[PDB]
Amino acid sequence: STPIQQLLEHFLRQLQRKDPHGFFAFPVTDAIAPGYSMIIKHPMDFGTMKDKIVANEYKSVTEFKADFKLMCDNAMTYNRPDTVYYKLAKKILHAGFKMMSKERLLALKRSMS
Ligand SMILES: Cc1cc(=O)n(C)c2cc(N3CCCCC3=O)ccc12
Repeated sequence: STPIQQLLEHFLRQLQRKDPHGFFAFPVTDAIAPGYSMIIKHPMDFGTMKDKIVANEYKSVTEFKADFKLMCDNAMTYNRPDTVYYKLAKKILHAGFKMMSKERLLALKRSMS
């Protein structure tokens, strides 16, 4: 397991600790979410992000963050604002973007010299 993959698995673990109920752990199916696959044409979830890390498909933290943003944005698109899904997506988006902020990654870069 390479250096980049370790870093990504670390970010991924900290994000998933924000979702104790595993709402975002796996893909949303039309059977639990009517109309989901028509409303959300670019689905994403933490399981898929795990798989992509395992398959070494991420070239950068930017790419991992884009997937995480996608996941959150989907939940805020599909679900009404009074729902647990919308609220948790909104909270975790902002928290995960602080965690993986440009300035924090610069700090990390510094330390990796
Ligand atoms: C209805 C619905 C909307 C939504 O945005 N999300 C993220 C959902 C997620 C679930 N899932 C999918 C598998 C992980 C466990 C879970 O609660 C189940 C239902 C939903």
